[PDB]
Amino acid sequence: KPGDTFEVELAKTDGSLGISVTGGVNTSVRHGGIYVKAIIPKGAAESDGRIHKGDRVLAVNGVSLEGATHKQAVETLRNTGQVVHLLLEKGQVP
Repeated sequence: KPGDTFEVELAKTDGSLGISVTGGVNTSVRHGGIYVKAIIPKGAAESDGRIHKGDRVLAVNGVSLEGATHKQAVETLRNTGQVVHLLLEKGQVP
């Protein structure tokens, strides 16, 4: 089955996470959520590997990302501190 959850208790590697996330509700995509587009080589999140491209994000540091737009999640991740507490899910579609 798809759809295994993880809490990602991630610390940055000198100011980098390493995630390119996209999506939202109001834009082109019907699906209504924030998704991983790509994983930035030599990132924190990148090398961790609980996060990987094509996953679905649930929450950022408490904040439920469902209903948030493309900008919001990006700005949210940008405005993260040292230790970053994510929640995400291992795939919708295989």
